[PDB]
Amino acid sequence: GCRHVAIIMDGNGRWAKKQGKIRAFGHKAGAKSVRRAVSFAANNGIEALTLYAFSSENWNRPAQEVSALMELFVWALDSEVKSLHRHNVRLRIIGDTSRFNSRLQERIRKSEALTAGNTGLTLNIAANYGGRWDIVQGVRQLAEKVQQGNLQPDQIDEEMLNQHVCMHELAPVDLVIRTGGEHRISNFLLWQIAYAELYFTDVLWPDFDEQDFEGALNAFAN
Amino acid sequence: LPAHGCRHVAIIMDGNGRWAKKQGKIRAFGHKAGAKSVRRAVSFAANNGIEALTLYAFVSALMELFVWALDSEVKSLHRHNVRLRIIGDTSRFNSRLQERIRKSEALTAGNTGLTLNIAANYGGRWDIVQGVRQLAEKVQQGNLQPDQIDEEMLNQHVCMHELAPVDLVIRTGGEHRISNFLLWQIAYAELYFTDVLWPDFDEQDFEGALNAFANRE
Ligand SMILES: Cc1ccc(Oc2cccc(NC(=O)c3cc([N+](=O)[O-])ccc3C(=O)O)c2)cc1C
Ligand SMILES: Cc1ccc(Oc2cccc(NC(=O)c3cc([N+](=O)[O-])ccc3C(=O)O)c2)cc1C
Ligand SMILES: Cc1ccc(Oc2cccc(NC(=O)c3cc([N+](=O)[O-])ccc3C(=O)O)c2)cc1C
Ligand SMILES: Cc1ccc(Oc2cccc(NC(=O)c3cc([N+](=O)[O-])ccc3C(=O)O)c2)cc1C
Repeated sequence: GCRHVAIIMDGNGRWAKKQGKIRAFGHKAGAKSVRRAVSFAANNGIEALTLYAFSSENWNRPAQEVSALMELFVWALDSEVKSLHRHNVRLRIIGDTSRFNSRLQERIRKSEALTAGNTGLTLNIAANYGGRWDIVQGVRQLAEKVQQGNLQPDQIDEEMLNQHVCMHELAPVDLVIRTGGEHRISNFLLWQIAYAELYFTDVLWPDFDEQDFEGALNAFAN
Repeated sequence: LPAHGCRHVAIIMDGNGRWAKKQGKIRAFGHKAGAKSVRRAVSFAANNGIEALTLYAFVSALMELFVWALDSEVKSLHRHNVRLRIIGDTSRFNSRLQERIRKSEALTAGNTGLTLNIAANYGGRWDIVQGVRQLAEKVQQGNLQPDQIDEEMLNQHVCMHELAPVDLVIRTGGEHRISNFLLWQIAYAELYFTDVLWPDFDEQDFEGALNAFANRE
C-alpha cells in the first residue's frame, strides 16, 4: 500500500563530527545515502519519493560560498540525471528556484524536461521548499484568479487549493521518514501530510540503509 | 516562562474506544473515562503555567455528549479561570446550538487563566481554506494585492494566530499521524506520540511529555 514516501534527511553534520571529519565529508556520505534510497525505492515499486535536505546551518555562509553550493547542487543533478533517465525516473525539483541565476535555472529545467516523459519513480528534490511557502504559492495563484474576476472567493475549497499546491498530480504522501533524531516536520510538507504516517528514527542520514527503509515501510503497513 | 518551556500544547486524544473494548465495555464508558481525562489534563495545564491547550478528538454519540455536558462543563471551567473557545466549522451546528457555544465563550472570555481551545468539526485543511477565503474576499474588494500575500499574512488568518505558537503536539493511542488536526500551526512543533490510551493519560504522562519537550528543545 505505500505509494509515496517523503524523507527529511537529517544527520550528515553530526555524522561527520562523530567521524572527526569536516562537514563536507558528511555530505559526500549523505549523497551516497541519497543514491541508495532512490535505488531502493525504484527497485521496490514506490511511485514517488520526495527528499528534503535543508538545514540553515549549511547555508549560513558568505555569499561566495552560497553561490558555490548552488553550482554544486546543479552539478550533482547534472551528474546523476543520465542514470536516472536510463532507469525511467522522472526528476522534479520542488521549491522556490527563483534565487538561482538564469544559467543554473536553465540547467535544472533541462534535467526535468529530459526525464518528464518517464513513467517509473517520480523523484522530487526540495530546493528552497517550505510547506508554508508551497501553500502561499497556491493562494497567490487563486488570488490572481479572483482579481481577474475568474473565481469567486466562495468557490475556493480544499480540492481547489489542493490542485494548486506541489505534487497534486502524484499519489498522496503515505509516509514521512525523518532521520537524525528530531521529532519535527520543520516546515517540510504540511498540506500534503494530513493523513501520512510519521516515522522518526535516530539513525543519521548517511547510515540510513535499505534495512532502515524497510522498517519504515513496515510501520506504515502496521 | 515555565521551566518546561511550553506555552501552547495541542493533544490528539485517541484511545477511548480501545480503552472501553479492552475491558469488555461499550463505547460510552470510554467516552466518560475520556471526559474525566480531559478535565484532568485541563486542570494540569492550568496549574503548570501552560498558556493555551488545544484538544482534538472531534461522532454522533460524542455530539450528543457535547450538547448535554456543555453547561456543567463550562461552569467548572469558569470556576477554574479558564477561557474557552471552540475552533472549527460550527456553522454546521443549528442556530440554537451555535447560540449556546456562543454563550459559553462569552461567559469565559474575560478569564485570565488557561485558554482552552476545543476543536470541533475542525480540520487543518479547512482552517487553511477559511483563511484563504478571507484573503480572497479582500482581494475581490480591491483591498489586497495578490503579490502582498505572504506567509505572515496567511498566518494572521488561521485559527489561533493570536495565541502563542504551538510548541508541542501530543498524540495518545499509539497511532503516528496528525489526522488533519493542525497543519499550518505545527510547522515547527515538537511531535510526541505515546501508546498510552487517552483515558489512562494522567498528570505524570503529561509531565513526561513536557519534560521530554524541555530536554529535546
Ligand atoms: C551533492 C550533495 C551532497 C549533500 C547535500 O546536502 C544534503 C544531502 C542529504 C542530507 C542533508 N541533510 C542535512 O544537511 C541536514 C538536514 C536537516 N534537515 O533537513 O532538517 C537537518 C540537519 C542536517 C545536517 O546534517 O546538519 C544534506 C546536497 C548535495 C547537492
Ligand atoms: C544525487 C543527489 C545527491 C544529493 C542530493 O542532495 C539533495 C537532496 C534533496 C534536496 C537537496 N537540496 C539542496 O541541496 C538545496 C540546494 C539549493 N541550492 O543549490 O540553492 C537550495 C536549497 C536546497 C535545499 O532546500 O535543501 C539536495 C540530491 C541528489 C539528486
Ligand atoms: C467538547 C468535547 C471536548 C473534549 C472531548 O474529548 C473526548 C472525550 C471522550 C472521547 C473523545 N474522543 C473519542 O472517543 C474518539 C473520537 C474519535 N473520532 O472523532 O474518530 C475517534 C477515536 C476516539 C477514541 O478515542 O477512540 C474525546 C469530547 C468533546 C465532545
Ligand atoms: C471541557 C469539556 C467540555 C465538554 C465535554 O463533553 C463531554 C464529552 C464526552 C463525555 C462527557 N461526559 C460523559 O461522558 C459522562 C456521561 C455520563 N453518563 O451519560 O452516565 C455520566 C458522567 C459523565 C462525565 O462524568 O463526564 C462530556 C467534556 C469536557 C471535559
